[PDB]
Amino acid sequence: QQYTLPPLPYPYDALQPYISQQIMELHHKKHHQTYVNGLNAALEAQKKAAEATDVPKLVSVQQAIKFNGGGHINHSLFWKNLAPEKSGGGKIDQAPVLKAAIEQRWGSFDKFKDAFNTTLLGIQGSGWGWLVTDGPKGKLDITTTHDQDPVTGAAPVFGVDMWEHAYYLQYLNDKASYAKGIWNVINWAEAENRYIAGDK
Amino acid sequence: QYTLPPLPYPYDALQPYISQQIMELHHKKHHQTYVNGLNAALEAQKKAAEATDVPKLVSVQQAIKFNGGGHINHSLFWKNLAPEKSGGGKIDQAPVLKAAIEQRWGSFDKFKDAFNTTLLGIQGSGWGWLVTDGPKGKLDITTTHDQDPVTGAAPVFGVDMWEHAYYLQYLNDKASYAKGIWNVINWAEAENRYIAGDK
Amino acid sequence: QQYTLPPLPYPYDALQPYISQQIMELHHKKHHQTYVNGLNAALEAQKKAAEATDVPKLVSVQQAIKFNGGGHINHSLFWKNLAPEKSGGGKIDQAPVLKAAIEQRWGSFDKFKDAFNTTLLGIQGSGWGWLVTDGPKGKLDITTTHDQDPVTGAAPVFGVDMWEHAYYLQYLNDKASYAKGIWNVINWAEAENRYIAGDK
Amino acid sequence: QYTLPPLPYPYDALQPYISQQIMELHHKKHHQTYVNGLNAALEAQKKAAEATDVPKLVSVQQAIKFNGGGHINHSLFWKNLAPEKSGGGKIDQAPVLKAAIEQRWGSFDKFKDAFNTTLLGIQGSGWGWLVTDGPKGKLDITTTHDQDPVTGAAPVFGVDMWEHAYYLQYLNDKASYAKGIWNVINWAEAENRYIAGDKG
Ligand SMILES: [Mn+2]
Ligand SMILES: [Mn+2]
Ligand SMILES: [Mn+2]
Ligand SMILES: [Mn+2]
Repeated sequence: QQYTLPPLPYPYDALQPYISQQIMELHHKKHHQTYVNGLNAALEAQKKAAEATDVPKLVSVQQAIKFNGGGHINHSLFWKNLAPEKSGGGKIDQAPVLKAAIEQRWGSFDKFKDAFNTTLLGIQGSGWGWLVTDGPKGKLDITTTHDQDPVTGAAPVFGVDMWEHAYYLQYLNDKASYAKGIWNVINWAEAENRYIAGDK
Repeated sequence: QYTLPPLPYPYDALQPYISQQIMELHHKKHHQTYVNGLNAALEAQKKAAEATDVPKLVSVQQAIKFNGGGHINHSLFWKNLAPEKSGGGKIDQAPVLKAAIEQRWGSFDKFKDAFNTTLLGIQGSGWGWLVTDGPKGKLDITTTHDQDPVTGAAPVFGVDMWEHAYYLQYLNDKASYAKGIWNVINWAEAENRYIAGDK
Repeated sequence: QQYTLPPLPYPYDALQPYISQQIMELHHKKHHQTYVNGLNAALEAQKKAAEATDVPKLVSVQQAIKFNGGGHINHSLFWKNLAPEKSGGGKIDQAPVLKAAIEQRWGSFDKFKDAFNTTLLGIQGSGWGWLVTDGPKGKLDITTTHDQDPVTGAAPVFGVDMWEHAYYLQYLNDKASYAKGIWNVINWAEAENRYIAGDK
Repeated sequence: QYTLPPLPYPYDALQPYISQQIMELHHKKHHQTYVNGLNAALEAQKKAAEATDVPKLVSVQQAIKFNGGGHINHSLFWKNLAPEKSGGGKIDQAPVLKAAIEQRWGSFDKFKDAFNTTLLGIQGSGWGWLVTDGPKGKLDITTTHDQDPVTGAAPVFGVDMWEHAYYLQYLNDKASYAKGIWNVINWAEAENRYIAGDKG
C-alpha cells in the first residue's frame, strides 16, 4: 500500500495560540507530506535494488527509508498526541494511570514537565523529545531521538517535535516558550491509551 | 573569553536574499548562544581537568564541539557573505578559485548545481561546504551535521542549512534559499581562503 | 596530575579459564595503556590550543579526549568489576541489594543475564554493555556505549567489554561463549557498592 | 539469495602476511555472518513492507546497512589482495593508478606512510580506503566506521582494520599489520577499479 499523509484530527488553527495555523499547515502539508513522498520513493528504490540484487544500492537507500520512514512515524504520532483545550488538550487528569506513574517517577507532574522541558532544550540540532514506556503500564523514561529517528526498543507515550520548523515562525529562537506552551495542547487521553497498551 | 564578532555589513545588507530579521536573530541570538555555550563549556573542561575528573572532562566534550563548531561555522559564514554592491555574488573577483572550480566541475554553473543538490540533500541540521586540501589545492564539496566544523581540510565558503537560516523568509522552500544565496556569496573572501588553504 | 595506568586488583592469570593471562596482559599493559597515553596527550593539546585561543584545535581534540578519556574510564571500571572466583567472582549473593533490585526489574537473576547477553551480542562493531542506575539504589537499566564512549547521565554498576581484543585470542569469533564465561568472574561485591552509591 | 563468494586463492596463500587461521575465520565465519545477516534482514524488510509496518521497516534498516556493508566491504577486500606470485604487491602492475598516486602524494612510498597513519588512526572497528571520485579521477584516503561501505566515491582498495582481521597474528600491533599487508595488495585489481571509477 502506497503510504499517504494522514489528515489532522482537528482544524489547522485548532491549536492556537500555542501553535499557529501557519505552522500547522506548513508542518503537515509540506514537511510531513515530504516524508511520506520520500518514504514511498525510498521503499520503491529499495524494492528495485533488491530485485536487481544490487547490494550497494540497497545499503545506500537505507538512510532514506530511515529518515523519511522515521519522519512519517514521528509526525503521525505527533498529530495524535496533540489536541485543542476543548478536546482534552492539556487535561492531564484524563490520563489517571499515566499521571500516577509519572508522579511516582518524578515526584509530581510538574517536576516531570520541567525535566522534559530541560531535555527538549538540550537537544542539539534537529530532534525529538519523548516520554516512553518499556511495556503496558511499564516504567517510564524520557528520551530523545536525532533528526527523524523514531523511538525503538520501547513504546512512545507522547512526543514533542523540536525541529525548528515546528515552532520558529511563532516562537522564533525561543524554543523554551514553545516547550512551555505546548503543554496546553498535549492530548493526554491519547497518551493514556499508549501507555496502557505499551505497544512498541 | 570568546565574543560575538560584529557583522561586516548592516543587518539588511543582504536583502532581498536574506532578510534583516533573519540576520539579526541569526547573529544576535543563535550565534551569541554558541558563543556563550562555548565559554561556559571551556570553563567546565578547565576545572574538570584541574580536579582530575575524567568523567566530567569527557562529558563537556560534546558542548565544546557543538558550541565551538557553532562559533567557527557562523564566524566563517558572516565573512563569506557580502552585499551585491560590495562584491557579493561576484564570482569574477575570485580568479584563482573560479578557474579551479571550472577545472573540477567543468564550469561554475555545474559547480552550483552540485552544491545546491548537496545543500538540499542535508538531512536535519547541517552545513554545506566547499573546501580545498591545501593552498590552491584540490576542491571538494562536503557537508557537516549540526554544528560540526570542517576538519582535515580548509574551508573556502559555507552555507548554513539549519532551518533558522532561512525559514522566516523562505519557509519550507529551501530550494529558493539555496538559489538566492549565490547572489550574496563573498567570492573575494573565498578566493583568499582558497589561496591560503589554512586547515 | 598526569594520568597513569591503574594496577590490576589481581594477578594476570587470576581470571582463567574465562579470560586468559595473555588477553589480560595485552588488554591492560597495551590497550588500556594506549588510552592513558592518548588521554594525557589529548588534554595537553587541548590546553595549548585553549591558551592560544584556537577554537578549531580545541574542537578537533575533543574526539581524542572523548575516545581516550572514555577508554581510561571504561577499562578502569572494568578491571574493578571483575574478580577471581575464589575472591567473590561470580558470587551474586555478595550483592544482596543489587540482586534484589535486579530480581524486581527482570524477575530473576537468570532473566537479567539473558537480557544482558542479548544486548552484548547485539553490539555492532566495538562497544561496551552496561548495567547502570539513575541514583543510589535507584532504577536499573541495561545500556551500551559505542567504541570507547563512557556511561554518562547514569551511574555504572558493571560493564562488559565487547571489543574483539577483549576475547578474540581465546574465544575467537565465538563471542557468545565469552559472554557466558565472563559472568563467572564478575565482581558483584564491587557492583553492589556502585549500585548503593549510585554516583553519576 | 546472497552467498559467500569463494576466495580467489588458497587460505594460506597470503602468508606470512596474513595467517591461514585468520583467513579461514575471517572468510568462513565473519564474512559468512554478514551474508546470513543480510539475507535475514532483507526478508524481514519485505515482510514488513507487505504488512505496512513502517516501524519494523525502519528498524531493520540498520541490519541491512551493517550486514550489507559488511558483505560489500569483505567481498572487495578478498579481491584487492593477492599472493606475491599472483601480482601481490606489484604496484607497477597498476601504471595509471600509480601515476595518479605519485602525482598526489609525491611518491608511492609517501602514499603508503600516509595510508598506514590513517589506518592506525581509526578508532574502534573500521576500514581504511583509497577512493576516487570517478574513472581515472582524483584520489583520496578515507575511512568508514564498523561495516559502513564507501559511498559518494569509488573504492580502489580497502584494508580491514577490525581487530579480527589481524589480532591472532599481530596481537595489538596493528602497525606491523598495516606495514605487512602492502606485500599482498592486488594492484592489478586496484588499477581496474580506479580506471572504472564506479561509485559503490
Ligand atoms: Mn516536524
Ligand atoms: Mn545558523
Ligand atoms: Mn578493551
Ligand atoms: Mn572483517
